Amino acid sequence: STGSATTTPIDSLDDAYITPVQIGTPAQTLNLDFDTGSSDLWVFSSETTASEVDGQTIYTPSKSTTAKLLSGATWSISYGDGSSSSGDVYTDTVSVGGLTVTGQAVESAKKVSSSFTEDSTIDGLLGLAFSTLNTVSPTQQKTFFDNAKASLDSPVFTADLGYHAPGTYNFGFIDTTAYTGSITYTAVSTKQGFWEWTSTGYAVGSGTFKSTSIDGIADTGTTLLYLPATVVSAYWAQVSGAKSSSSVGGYVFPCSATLPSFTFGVGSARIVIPGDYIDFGPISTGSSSCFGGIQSSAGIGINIFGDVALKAAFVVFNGATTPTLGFASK
Ligand SMILES: O=C(NC1CCCCC1)N[C@H]1[C@H](O)[C@@H](N2CCCCC2)[C@@H]2OC[C@H]1O2
Repeated sequence: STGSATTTPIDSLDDAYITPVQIGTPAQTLNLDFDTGSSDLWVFSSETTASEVDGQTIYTPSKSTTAKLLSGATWSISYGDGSSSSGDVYTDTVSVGGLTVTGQAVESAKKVSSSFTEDSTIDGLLGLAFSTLNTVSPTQQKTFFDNAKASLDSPVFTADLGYHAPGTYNFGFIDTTAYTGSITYTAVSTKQGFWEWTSTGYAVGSGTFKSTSIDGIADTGTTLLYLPATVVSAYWAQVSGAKSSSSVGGYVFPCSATLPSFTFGVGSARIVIPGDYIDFGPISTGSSSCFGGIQSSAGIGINIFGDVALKAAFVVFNGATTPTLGFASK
């Protein structure tokens, strides 16, 4: 089997991407944020505190004939941005782009933090990191991918995120028309539960490539690219007037600037992030200070190849017995 679903930016900045997901019978379609940096499939629901729901589409398990309470199971998750959610768990049929999993753990939110409530466009998350990070207790649950794996033509999924445009998630096959050149594969460590890999270095604009190992995670659920303070300083030093602002919470730059590209290494290969991909617009409406798409990971504990990096590539998440990650230009 295979599946293929279009993923769509939630706003003009590509802050995140939503992908329609069918849950239950008859199908209830929710727009979920596919996140290769977490491992819970959770949704706004009929059980979510009413004051915490504002415009989201909810899953109502009582209206699904295939829904079954996973008795005693609860979940609770916090994300790096400080947001959180928690609740109880049903199993139900979940389909993505024509690919169906029966008995998928669907984590129903009883509570969500304010950031989720405030974002009407995201109805939940669909985790695609390793199931060892799944928060369901007392019986940890498998991701959608993990459940689908054995049925797939090939035990892979691909992320092809668009710049200011829709893209695609495929399950079970590699679309050889979706990228240019070849796919370079690189080792993954699953020890932290992430698609963790080591970039071979970087360049800023037309500058010389610096060979240096940068360990980090491929994380579709993170908007920006978070890298060591040395690397980020070298990048923003090439933009006149750019500076790190503690009041704003990162590097900002004059909206009148032309940003240089940023290149990262995947083995001997190179992925080039165009300058424009690094512009996240005015810090507040009408401001001439713009927020940078490359930020320091210093206060995080891990480097994060988020959407800014990933959207520049066609990315293969290879879930074979020894997982690996593939990157191609496109
Ligand atoms: O918290 C992170 N990542 C951390 C960011 C800081 C540095 C460490 C990693 N990812 C989350 C993301 O911000 C959320 N958000 C939704 C609305 C706008 C788009 C993003 C979304 O919900 C959970 C997940 O995706």
